[PDB]
Amino acid sequence: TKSDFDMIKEKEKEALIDQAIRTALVENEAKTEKLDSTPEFKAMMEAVKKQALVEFWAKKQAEEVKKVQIPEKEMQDFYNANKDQLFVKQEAHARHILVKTEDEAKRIISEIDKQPKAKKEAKFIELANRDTIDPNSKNAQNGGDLGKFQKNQMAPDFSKAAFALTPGDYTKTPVKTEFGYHIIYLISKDSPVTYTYEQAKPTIKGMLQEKLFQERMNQRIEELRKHAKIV
Amino acid sequence: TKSDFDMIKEKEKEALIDQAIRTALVENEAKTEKLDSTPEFKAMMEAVKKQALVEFWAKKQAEEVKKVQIPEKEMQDFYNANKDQLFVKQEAHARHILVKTEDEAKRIISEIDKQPKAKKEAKFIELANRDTIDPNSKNAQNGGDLGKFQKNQMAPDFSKAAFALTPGDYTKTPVKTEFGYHIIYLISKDSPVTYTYEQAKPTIKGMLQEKLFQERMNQRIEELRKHAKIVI
Ligand SMILES: O=C(O)c1cc2ccccc2[nH]1
Ligand SMILES: O=C(O)c1cc2ccccc2[nH]1
Repeated sequence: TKSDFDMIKEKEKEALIDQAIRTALVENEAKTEKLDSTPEFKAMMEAVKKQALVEFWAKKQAEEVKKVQIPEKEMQDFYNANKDQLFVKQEAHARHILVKTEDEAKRIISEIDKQPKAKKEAKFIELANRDTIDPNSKNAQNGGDLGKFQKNQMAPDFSKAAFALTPGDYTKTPVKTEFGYHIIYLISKDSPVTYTYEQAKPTIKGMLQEKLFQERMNQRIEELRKHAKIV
Repeated sequence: TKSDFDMIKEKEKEALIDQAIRTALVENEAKTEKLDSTPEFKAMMEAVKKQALVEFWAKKQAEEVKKVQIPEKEMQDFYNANKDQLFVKQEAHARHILVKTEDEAKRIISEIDKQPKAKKEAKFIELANRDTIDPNSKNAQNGGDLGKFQKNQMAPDFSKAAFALTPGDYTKTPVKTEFGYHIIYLISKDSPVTYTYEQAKPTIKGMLQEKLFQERMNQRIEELRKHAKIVI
């Protein structure tokens, strides 16, 4: 149906057409008022245009990369070289305590060292509630509990230390993070299980295509630079 | 600085200009490749422009509305007619049970009814883990626990019944909501405090200005309808 000039294509259908009509009426009025000729409007339209030109070009390059056949050896070599970083699933449960100075940390660790086995985690819980400067933990008073997490979910040096422990054990030397020094207690830790090559393969193809696509974009962009007047 | 013809408008800045340059290069190339001449691109631009026309029109109406001073008696009559519904602060802690059909709810309530008070809430908790159709509640298995909430956060019919209970008491007849039928147990409930007009003033003005802005859009749109050739 038609609102003045503009074209639009059960009983609910009518209500929809009513909304469409109202919208066309506002569009027409906005054009009549020349709101698309305000600088703000023009600026916004060109930002959108630039963004969309860049994204369509990207899609074009991606569609050309998706055509390239990735060799089996390249996916198997990627699997062998990156499985232990990318395809091992291992959930840990741990508590931590964060402090300002490596000395404070050392003293806390000393306070745990002297506990009987039965009282180790309780002591840790108490020291976390008393001394942590992790604001989340300090506020929750949950004994420095981090819940369950993967190695690729915490900062690398924290994750390494946590996963290197065996359950029931804590770090005997403080751990350096930018937030300060951590003492970590491991409650539990699953045995690592790696995804098999056949299970990782589609993911691997996608990661190698992503790699080709980014290299291709950077190659193309450098060719465009060498043929452009930049000042 | 300038990329071919295109124009661009200390170490973060360097990276910024570089990234901007790369983007201009891509924009120019996309133009060279005539990606802006495809049906898809023109369609997208047309949609974005239409949307933005409507938004700028609205924004304009809002800018004209914000100039209007809302009369004091309007805000005071708003306050007086709507204070007990909108401006009472009352925090509650309660447990609830949602069911599809009223009969299930009644059986559940009777199941609580046959319990001594000391085992009533444990019974409520079991019943909540078993028969609730709140998926959040069903998944947490926390006994229909809702934490703390204000009186203006729940469905009206929920809040009236939950807030009419005394602490430790539960609803003796199920409560009708669109999600089904409810049974409520009241753990805690603060004493109601109604906000003063002086405290309600800034929030109220924002509500009444909103009321006008929506009324003003409808008024104008209806006039726009009478001066247009609509054909169906
Ligand atoms: O900001 C903090 O307190 C904090 C950092 C951090 C890093 C890894 C694990 C736990 C953590 N907590
Ligand atoms: O959708 C639901 O299950 C649900 C409705 C509702 C109303 C008040 C309090 C809690 C509630 N939960």
